[PDB]
Parts: sequence; C-alpha cells; structure tokens
Amino acid sequence: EMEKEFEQIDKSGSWAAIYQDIRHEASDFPCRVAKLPKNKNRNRYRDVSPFDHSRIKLHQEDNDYINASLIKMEEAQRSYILTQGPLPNTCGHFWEMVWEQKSRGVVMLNRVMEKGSLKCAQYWPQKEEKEMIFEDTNLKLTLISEDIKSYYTVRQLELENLTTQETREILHFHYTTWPDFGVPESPASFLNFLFKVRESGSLSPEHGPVVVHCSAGIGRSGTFCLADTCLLLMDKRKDPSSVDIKKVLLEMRKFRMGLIQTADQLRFSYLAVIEGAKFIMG
Ligand SMILES: COC(=O)c1c(O)cccc1OCCCCNC(=O)[C@H](Cc1ccc(OC(C(=O)O)C(=O)O)cc1)NC(=O)OC(C)(C)C
Repeated sequence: EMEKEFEQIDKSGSWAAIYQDIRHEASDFPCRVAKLPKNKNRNRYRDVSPFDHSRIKLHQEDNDYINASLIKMEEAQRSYILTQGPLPNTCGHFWEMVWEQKSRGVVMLNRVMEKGSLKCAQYWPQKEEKEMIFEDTNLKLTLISEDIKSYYTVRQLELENLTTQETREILHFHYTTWPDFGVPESPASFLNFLFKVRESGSLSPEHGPVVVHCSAGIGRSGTFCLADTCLLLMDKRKDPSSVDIKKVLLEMRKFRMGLIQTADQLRFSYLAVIEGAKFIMG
C-alpha cells in the first residue's frame, strides 16, 4: 500500500530524505554527443542532457542531435520521448523528430512564458491561416482546430513532409495550469489531462512514442510519465499493491537524468498515482 507509505513519509515529514536517496541511487551514463561543442546551441540547459545510449537521433547525416530521450518501459508496455521545450533554432528539429518517430501526440506541460521569461519557443501555429514552415527540416505545420478548456487545451495539427508531400494529424495536448512555483494543489486536473491523452490513442503501441516536454523535460514531464506507467502497472499486475513508485522512477532514470526535480514533485507523483488508482480502480 503506497497510500500507507505516503502517510508515513508525511507523518514524519521525510520527503526530502526519500527524494534524496533516489537521487543518490540514480543511474549515470555518458552524454558525450550532447556536450560536443557543435551542439552547444541545441541545449536549453547546460545541466540537462540526454544519455548517449538513449538519445533520439535525427535521421540526417549532417547533425543527428536533439536533446531528447527514449524512455522505454518494458513491463508497462509503454514508451515516451522526453525532450526539452524546443529552442528558436531547434523547432524544425523538434518536428523532424515527431515525424521520424511516428508520434501521434505531443504533450506540453508548460507555458511559452513563465516567471517572466521564455521557457519554450512558440513551435506551433496559433492561427489556422498562418501555417508555419520549417525550412531547415522541410516541414509544414498547420493549426487545424483548437479546443480550449479550463485546465488544458487540445489542438489538432497537420504536419506535412514537404519532401514527400505526405501528411499526418498530430494531437497537441497542452496542460496550461501548472503553477509557476511548486506543484498543483490537487492532482485532479493533472490526472484528467493524462486520461484525455490516454483516450486520444497517442500513448498506444500502434503509434510511435508520445513526445513529452516542459522546459527541461525532466521534472513535470517526469511526473507525467511516472504516474502513467505506475497506474498502468497497477492495472496489469496480479497484485497492484506491488507497484513501487520509487523503483519505477529509478528504472526511468536509466533513460534520462533528473526525472522528478524536487521532493514536492515526488510527493505530487505519489498523490497523483494514489488518486488515479482510486478512480481507475473503483
Ligand atoms: C535536482 O536534480 C536532479 O534531480 C538531477 C539528478 O539527480 C541527476 C542529474 C541531473 C539532475 O537535474 C539537473 C538539473 C538540476 C537543477 N537545474 C535547474 O533547475 C536548471 C535546469 C532546469 C530548469 C527547469 C526544470 O524543470 C521545470 C521545467 O521544465 O519547467 C519543472 O519541472 O517544473 C529542470 C531543470 N539549470 C540551471 O539553472 O543551470 C545551472 C545549475 C548550471 C546554473
């Protein structure tokens, strides 16, 4: 019972301690490509890089680099590509990835501007009649429809490979109410957002892995994938109470560094899993 464990940590207020043990035991792998001088401008943060072994490679002989990682959860039967919010110069690369990896959905957990500064580039068109064209990767992106709700907006986008004139519908799931500081008060809306993504089919195996990002693509994005996998496991296993969130998180960190950036996010993840389990279950 993780809800029982949850209350213990809370009782003895030891979230920092537990979160810190996870950090200590977290995997550490080479990030050689990420650090090559030529890729300096392809990284938003100096301390956030994809491990070489799990990085997404762009299909181009020029420079195949993009700060993104493939998180592959074998037992859960789910995969996710966690990436940083694209930069002014990596938007074409961002959509190239979405096309090459055959992704059906893009999940955004932040706003273009937060705490007064840019956390992500405006990488999608905001008006139907103003399509965007990425000359470097030869891609055309068109806003098809938009549905603004209280805590999130879902957009329908048409992505076209100008080289082949092939097209695909991409669903943009944008969680718009994540606080500038700290974590959400209640996992309620965050969970419904996740379920809406599940419902679209974007997380299903018939499609490439969903692309997820916040600013660095490790904190909020971490919370999203950790909660989704844990719920899914509790759904699969003969004994749902055997799902250990701390171990699942560590398995994920084998594919990308720093998933879950604070003890607050860790507690929030527990909170979301526990709440989502109560609904999904009974
Ligand atoms: C806590 O650290 C870790 O867990 C960790 C680890 O265990 C092992 C390896 C790396 C690790 O983590 C690496 C990052 C440690 C803390 N670094 C920072 O805050 C920033 C980059 C950053 C920005 C926003 C964010 O998240 C937001 C978002 O995207 O909006 C969100 O989730 O809300 C996450 C990371 N770097 C920075 O200022 O440059 C410097 C510090 C160089 C000046």
